[PDB]
Amino acid sequence: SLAPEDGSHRPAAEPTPPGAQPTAPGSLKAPDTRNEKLNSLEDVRKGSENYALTTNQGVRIADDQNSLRAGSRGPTLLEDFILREKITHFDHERIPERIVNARGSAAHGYFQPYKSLSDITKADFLSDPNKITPVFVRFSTVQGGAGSADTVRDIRGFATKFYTEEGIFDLVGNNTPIFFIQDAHKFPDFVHAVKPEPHWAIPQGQSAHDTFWDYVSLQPETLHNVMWAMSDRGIPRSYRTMEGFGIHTFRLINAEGKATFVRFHWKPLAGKASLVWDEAQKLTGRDPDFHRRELWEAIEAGDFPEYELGFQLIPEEDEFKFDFDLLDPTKLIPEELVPVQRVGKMVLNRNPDNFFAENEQAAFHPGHIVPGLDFTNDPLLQGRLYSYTDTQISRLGGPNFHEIPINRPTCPYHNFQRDGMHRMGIDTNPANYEPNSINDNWPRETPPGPKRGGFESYQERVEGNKVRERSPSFGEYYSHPRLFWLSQTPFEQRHIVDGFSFELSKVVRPYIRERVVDQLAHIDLTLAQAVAKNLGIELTDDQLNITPPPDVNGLKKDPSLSLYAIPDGDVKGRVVAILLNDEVRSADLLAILKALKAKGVHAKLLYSRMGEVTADDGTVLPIAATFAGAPSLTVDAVIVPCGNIADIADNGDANYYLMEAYKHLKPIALAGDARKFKATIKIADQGEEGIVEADSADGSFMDELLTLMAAHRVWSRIPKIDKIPA
Amino acid sequence: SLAPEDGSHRPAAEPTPPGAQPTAPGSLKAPDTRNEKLNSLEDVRKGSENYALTTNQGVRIADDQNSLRAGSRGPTLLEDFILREKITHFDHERIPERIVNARGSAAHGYFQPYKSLSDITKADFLSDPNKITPVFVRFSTVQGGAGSADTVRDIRGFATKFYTEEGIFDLVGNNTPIFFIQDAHKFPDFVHAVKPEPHWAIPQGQSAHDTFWDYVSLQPETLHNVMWAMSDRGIPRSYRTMEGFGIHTFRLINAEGKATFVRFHWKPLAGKASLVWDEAQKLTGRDPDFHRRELWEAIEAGDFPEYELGFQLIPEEDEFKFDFDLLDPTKLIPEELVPVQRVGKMVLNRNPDNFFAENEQAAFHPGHIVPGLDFTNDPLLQGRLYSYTDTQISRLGGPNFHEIPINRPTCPYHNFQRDGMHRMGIDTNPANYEPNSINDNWPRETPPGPKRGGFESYQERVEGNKVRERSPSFGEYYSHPRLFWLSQTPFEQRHIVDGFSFELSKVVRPYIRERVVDQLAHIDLTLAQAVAKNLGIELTDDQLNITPPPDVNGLKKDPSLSLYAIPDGDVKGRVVAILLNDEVRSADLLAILKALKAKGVHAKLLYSRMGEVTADDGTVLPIAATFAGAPSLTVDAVIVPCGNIADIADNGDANYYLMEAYKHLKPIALAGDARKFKATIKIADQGEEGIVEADSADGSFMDELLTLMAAHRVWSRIPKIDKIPA
Ligand code: HEM
Ligand code: HEM
Repeated sequence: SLAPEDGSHRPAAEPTPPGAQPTAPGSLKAPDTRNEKLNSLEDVRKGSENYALTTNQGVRIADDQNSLRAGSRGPTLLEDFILREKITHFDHERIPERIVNARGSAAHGYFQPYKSLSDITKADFLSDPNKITPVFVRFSTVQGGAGSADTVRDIRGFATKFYTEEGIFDLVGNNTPIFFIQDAHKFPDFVHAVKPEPHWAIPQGQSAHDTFWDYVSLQPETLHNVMWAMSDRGIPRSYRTMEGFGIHTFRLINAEGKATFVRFHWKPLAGKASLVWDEAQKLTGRDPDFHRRELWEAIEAGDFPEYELGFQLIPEEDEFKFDFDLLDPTKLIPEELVPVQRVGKMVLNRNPDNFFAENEQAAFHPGHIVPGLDFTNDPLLQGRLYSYTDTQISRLGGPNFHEIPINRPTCPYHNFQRDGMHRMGIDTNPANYEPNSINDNWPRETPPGPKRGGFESYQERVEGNKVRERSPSFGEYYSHPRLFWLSQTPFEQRHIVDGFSFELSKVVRPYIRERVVDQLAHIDLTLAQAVAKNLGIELTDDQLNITPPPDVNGLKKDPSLSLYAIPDGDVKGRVVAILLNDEVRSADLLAILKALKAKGVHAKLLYSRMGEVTADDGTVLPIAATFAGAPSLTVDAVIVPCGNIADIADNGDANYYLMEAYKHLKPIALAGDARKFKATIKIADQGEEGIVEADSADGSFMDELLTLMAAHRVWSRIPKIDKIPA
Repeated sequence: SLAPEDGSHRPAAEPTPPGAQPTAPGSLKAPDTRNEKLNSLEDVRKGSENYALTTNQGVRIADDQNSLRAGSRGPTLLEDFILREKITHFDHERIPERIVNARGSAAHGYFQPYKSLSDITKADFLSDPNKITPVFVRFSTVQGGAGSADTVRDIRGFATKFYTEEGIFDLVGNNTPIFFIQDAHKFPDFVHAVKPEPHWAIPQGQSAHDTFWDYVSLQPETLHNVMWAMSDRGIPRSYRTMEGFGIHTFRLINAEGKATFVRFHWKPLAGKASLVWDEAQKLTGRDPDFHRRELWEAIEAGDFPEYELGFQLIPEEDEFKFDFDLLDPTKLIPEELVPVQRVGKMVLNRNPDNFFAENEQAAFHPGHIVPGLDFTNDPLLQGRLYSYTDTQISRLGGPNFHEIPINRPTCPYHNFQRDGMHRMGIDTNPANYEPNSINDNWPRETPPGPKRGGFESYQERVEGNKVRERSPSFGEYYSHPRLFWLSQTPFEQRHIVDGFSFELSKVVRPYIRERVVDQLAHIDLTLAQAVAKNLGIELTDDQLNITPPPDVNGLKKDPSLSLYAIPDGDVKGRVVAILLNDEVRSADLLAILKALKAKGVHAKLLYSRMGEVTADDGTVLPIAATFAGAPSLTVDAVIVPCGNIADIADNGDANYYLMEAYKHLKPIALAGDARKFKATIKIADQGEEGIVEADSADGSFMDELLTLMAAHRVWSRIPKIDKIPA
């Protein structure tokens, strides 16, 4: 029952490209990657090699293949304590998944600021460019269960736990800069509406159903984040290629006591990139684990996800200077009005060891702040402060969830709290209360001050009556949707129109569709008309005369709201499919791989069967996957080298592979006789931008391909794809 | 007054076809469909129309849109108890999902036996053909989470709770007649191997990964159920079109105390029908809820799932008369050797009201037997008896899960058990122990007898030493795999080969694929060579010389092991896509739609946009979905009527619709100018079997199409689908 002779069961503990080795727990793949938090988990890491198999009480097991029975065909005996312990632990494996964001993928890394921020905040983790803060990040979808698919259309969660020297700070954000609703009291309404409908629990991972669009049509506050969801923001290529936002306005407090309003941003250093809808939806079927896999593999390859932290900063005296309320989380602050100041860089550089222990049990909370940070009255933030504490007690089984290893602070913690289910800490303090004399009052309160001080809330002025009332300043719902719409490129606008049209086609009750279209007519007539036409709906004269909402503080657009208007492409860590034949021209392949390797782009070698093929020069080429097994959905570009093209010329899967990649706007490159495939994608002989072609794969061919890949997708091909049957 | 004035928000309370009306809770869709269990749930059903919104304490709420704050832009106040109750209930909505079979879809129904089985069992529910037993049935996949996809390749669970007059009997079976392992002590091993891998929690809903095939390769007892899983059995078309089996040998006990060995069968009255792999995998992307949806809609349409319960019965004296052990759950009993005796009929005729409350909380247990039934020493069954009790106490929150409405017996239950979390029953008995005099010893024990007697175990002789030892009678692993293989049609054998080949290609460590292939060579050389060829592996001369395993009691095949070898087609409840154009020939459509209606086959009218088109004669045709919105994966056949074909002839989606349906072996029917689509699928001029074509949709056009549909798929097409890039 043993390992192969050749040690091929065990992956190399060295960075390797996706597919080259079986993936492995982080501490075994990258044992020399350390930080303070990863080190501190060492008390609970358990190995296995050379150890005897035992019960949980330490008793060695002789026979782990059989129950104890009276004779070998007899009844199982109740005294089999080994069987019952093993079955009981199995029987009790599951815990409640998260009520939202149950589907998520996490990794370890570190953060450091570029320069001390002491002028605007006394937060210790921002005080020194050479003081490094361990982090654990979990990225997530929102709607679906923990076993749902990665590449659904949904908002994404982006939660970062900072293990600072002055306490855990969790920054619990999303990949769009606003939320659907204004006041936390409506959260259960909204989430019930987007989640599977309660009679039949359908659909998973999708807003494309009646109840979501019903709530939307009756709650126009939702429309801004709905625009972002229906755009390609809702289908990121990778967690590495999306933006992050805290959404709410928070405060920074400096040593002088000055408060500055702040909104938090993460910039992906790999650039912004999203799938297209047909590709994203098909990919939930071909690989429901695509984003989880891609994140794990990037870290195993050395393509560490990196993000830049950035702050939009607004002085206290400028609180009311915009035509939107800063405390309204359905409103974004355009970068054109308030730029993002770069603050520091976060690098995710190691995977967990056990997904359940570290990812499933991690607990983040936006209420987890530190001195130098504070809240505001944002009525959605205010309610979140209550919710995460409450849900985690039942999800994680009691109030000692901070003792679960992943959640533990790395800085000191001491207090008079005691007991609770699964209490780990054995307190020796003779006192469990303060004030006490019997322990000289330790642990003691600490006055606030410039560093290492106790937490004190900023003394904000509160004046008003106890009311359940939405601020009048929050009652404007169309101008930000329209700013977003106007800031998208034409192809991005088309994909938005296609998102609304596809989703509303799945709404069974037609008046719900009509009411949503009426809401679109309040944002932009061109958008409303394009959706209406796809739905066979005709706008009335009144609808055509709805006056468009005002510009946002004179802005007619802000290109930072577009994924693509401003190029920010980075090809490192992207992947190319190379479609092999049984007599590959080894000169083509040499040049291809050399150029890819120079830019940090990975390759997957594909064929019509598994095993190996032999190139013209005797080189044996191992096959990663079949054309069916690793579809074009899972790669960024396709390259077909010369060789014996007749081997694959009439293979349906190989032809379809090119048709699918072509449809989904990916760069394709064809060398030598592979150019015969130009017929399948049915498109000229002078060639076309987006298809690289040459007698062979030279320097120039690869440079062209690599340039297209830096632009992510071939948008100019869009008019050509409605004709292809794929 | 948010409801539309025309009342179109509310589905009609009468049977309607899939897509015609919004779906609804069962008691609102079908209020007149009643049984004793459904009636008994009336005490906990809660309505809503005309009632005030309240807290859970009954306090009316005035403003469910806002939190209580100090000023309309101020902080939220801790005194907002309305907000806190609503968010707390929300925060605590989730419970742990089931450890296996977390993904499942359920319905209410009723069972009746065909005749009294008093001669072989004193079970009350089988005593009288006029005795109706309410049932609740849940069908499930096994590996994936509750939010994973339906049409994965997996075993399916088929669990039936019989609410009998002498106790709940749960028949907790699968859709194949054997299990992967022999002894319950290995269940955590096997389940851990198939489930997502522990470092990264990948893959969901798939056995296509290293750990599963590592375990299979080291445990040849698994091979028989592995053959079933790799066959089209692993991908059923519908829960309505798969077989059910209790797997284990149990006993029936009659009034005279005679024991008869029994294995339980469910026969689907709708026939056996499965998907093909590329279809199944893509459908997990296009509609991960396809089986759940299909079940619910069948019941809403009146296409009630019906199954015939059947027994294979073996006299006690015949225990040792087979080449295989009756207590070995990796062995099936061939129907050629022991026929299934028809026992009664089960009809599922009403959906749940609330999925969580009825489906998610339902608890089934194979240990829930009734007098007239008993267990055997099958060492897998023996361990199951321990596990379900134990898991349900954590899953459902305590020992009073039998008081959760869906789980309650409809017969009396009284005993001395008290307390426990969530105790609903208020016991008035002065006594909580027996024997007692202070309540005259009530409730009292009941002697066993012919009817209404207490449970007494059959007095089976036990003789042996206490051993953890597998019976040598269980040590044979290849003959049942071979009998299965040899019983499959040539196309089924091909789909088995492709299943192994596809799955093994995703195993990253090659030696593992090699080891599986070796195991295949012990089953059947043709099978092993064909998988080997697809994996680029050459068998050794030793491998080529392995002698096949013996026949199973002289049988070299049993056709009842095939899905298709014996026609059992049933078209009622199936569905056809009809591809519209903007001037449909209304005569073809009247004939098409009435032909389908007469046989109970549903239609979905499809186009390039939503809304309406107008037929040649002015008939308005309402559009159900777009070509991309409702892909050929979701239908059984496709019909293209004549009209203005030019409207859709260049539509890539409309052409691809036919390609996809063609590839997946579905019947396609083309009327008049729709025959121009023959070129998209490469159909010869003189036609081919599996494509119905005529000048018009009259005469025998619809009969021929319906004949194809009764045979499910056009298997003869398999060699043709190899070209076609789809
Ligand atoms: C700006 C709007 C919000 C954002 C950006 C957001 C973000 C997130 C994220 C990223 C997670 C997952 C953390 C993880 O990976 O474990 C999460 C979980 C959760 N959120 Fe929020 N959220 C928002 C609004 C709300 C509201 C209004 C409430 C309720 C008042 C709420 C309650 C919850 C709950 C109960 C969890 C599960 C936490 C756990 O089980 O540990 N969220 N949220
Ligand atoms: C012939 C073999 C088996 C069959 C046919 C089978 C069938 C099933 C089915 C259909 C379910 C889902 C019931 C539902 O819909 O809620 C289930 C659940 C479950 N099974 Fe089995 N099973 C088998 C073997 C085992 C074994 C050997 C064990 C452990 C010793 C086991 C432990 C469990 C557990 C813990 C659950 C979850 C039950 C709950 O949470 O209510 N099963 N089984």
